[PDB]
Amino acid sequence: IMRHLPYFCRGQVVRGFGRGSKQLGIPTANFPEQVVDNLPADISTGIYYGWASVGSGDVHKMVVSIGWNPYYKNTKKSMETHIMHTFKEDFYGEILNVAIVGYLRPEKNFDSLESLISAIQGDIEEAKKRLELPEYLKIKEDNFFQVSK
Ligand SMILES: Cc1cc2nc3c(=O)[nH]c(=O)nc-3n(C[C@H](O)[C@H](O)[C@H](O)COP(=O)(O)O)c2cc1C
Ligand SMILES: Nc1ncnc2c1ncn2[C@@H]1O[C@H](COP(=O)(O)OP(=O)(O)O)[C@@H](O)[C@H]1O
Ligand SMILES: [Mg+2]
Repeated sequence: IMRHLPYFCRGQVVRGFGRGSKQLGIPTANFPEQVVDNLPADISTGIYYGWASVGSGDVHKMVVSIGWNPYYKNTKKSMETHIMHTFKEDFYGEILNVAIVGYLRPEKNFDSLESLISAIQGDIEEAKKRLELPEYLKIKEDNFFQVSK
């Protein structure tokens, strides 16, 4: 009902299970439990696409997962952002600025690491396309991000 995205929020980038880069070749920046549990109720668990900036850096496209990761069966709900951008160094401890702008699909279980990697890869592409809609690109100019720098 709060599908009145975009939804903005900032979170400190903290350690996850060490699975993204290591198992999937897809790192995700993880938010602290306090940020996740304080998310608006209307935000469903699932996979979204949107914008993000690390610190006072530039805004880039991204996909973010909000849930329990059915494949790994996590106990605590998480919020993980994968930015479609190549960074030279890791940014643990930095503040990640985020704008969730659209819903892609819900979290799923898979029969193999391969199937999951492939689905995630799929979200990234779909995201790459949808974020081009001008209505969405404007979001990238929102004051919320101008203040980041
Ligand atoms: C766009 C995207 C889609 C995802 N979809 C699923 C999913 O459908 N099922 C699932 O179990 N985990 C999903 N994940 C979460 C990953 O399983 C998780 O980020 C990965 O295991 C790394 O965890 P970590 O950051 O603690 O190392 C998704 C993550 C991203 C970024
Ligand atoms: N494009 C990116 N998107 C998200 N994180 C990135 C990216 N590039 C580098 N990183 C680094 O990788 C980390 C996440 O990697 P991951 O393997 O999921 O480890 P973790 O389980 O500790 O979050 C981020 O905290 C960040 O420091
Ligand atoms: Mg991660």
